[PDB]
Amino acid sequence: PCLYITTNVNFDGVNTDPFYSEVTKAVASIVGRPQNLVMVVLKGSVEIVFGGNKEAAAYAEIVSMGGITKQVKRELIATVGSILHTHFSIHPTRFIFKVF
Amino acid sequence: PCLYITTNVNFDGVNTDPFYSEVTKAVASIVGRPQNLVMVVLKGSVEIVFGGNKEAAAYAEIVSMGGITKQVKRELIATVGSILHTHFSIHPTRFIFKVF
Amino acid sequence: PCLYITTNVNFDGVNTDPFYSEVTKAVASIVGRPQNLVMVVLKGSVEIVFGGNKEAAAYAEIVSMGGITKQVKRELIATVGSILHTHFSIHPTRFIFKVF
Repeated sequence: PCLYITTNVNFDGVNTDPFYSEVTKAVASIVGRPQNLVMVVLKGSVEIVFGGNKEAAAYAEIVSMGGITKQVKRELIATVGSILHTHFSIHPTRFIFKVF
Repeated sequence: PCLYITTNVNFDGVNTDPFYSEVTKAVASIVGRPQNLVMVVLKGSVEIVFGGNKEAAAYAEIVSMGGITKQVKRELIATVGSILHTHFSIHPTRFIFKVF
Repeated sequence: PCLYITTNVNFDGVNTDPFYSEVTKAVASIVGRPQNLVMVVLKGSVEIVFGGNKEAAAYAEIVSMGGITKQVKRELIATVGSILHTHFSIHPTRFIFKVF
């Protein structure tokens, strides 16, 4: 599974490894795959507009080589949204997550 | 709905707010959603090759949380392509738009 | 067809035209379209984590305006993965390729 994240947050001088560690373990647990086979692509400093302003926001897509369930989708959106919120102060209300 | 745009145009020192204002109102009107719930992700300065050259070009994807129609797809491609053309001189012949 | 490539490889001071030339001809031959109608979007210097490390890696998506076959998908993954390997030393084991 590949989690591709695009956000307007600037990661200059930010240690993103605490995030990668938590997200990769969390996604791996949710989808039921080994943590080493979760690819994370994190692209910051991309201009975003949402809600009529440029507050911290993110768009993410996850591509899983296999079907999933409604509950797995709910858990992914909730968990990734929380981890993004906890680490980068992207509020879940400004997080759009396509689950492919 | 999230409109994710990737282009080789350089937005250094460019006021993109006139574009965000027109595109968000236009997309909102076409898909029938409030303008504040249209996310726009605009990533410039990405190398693109098309038609054998590197002239101004763009790839875009729109993710709508609901079905649409053939006419809505036509209107989105025509309208977004025009707004990109008008504001950033990306010619619609060099605009590839995936409507998810 | 549009081939959108995201990688952690840094293309500063790299001539990417040898790559564009080979990939566009190879994709065009595989999918059966003129080489001038293959768009390539190559975005480097994007942080990626896979296999628990940040070695050279890439995520790619190809959007074809028409159906394809299992064999065409196999040929695209094998061929693009090889060209990325040959030119940018991205090993195919660290190449995730979504064929839409």
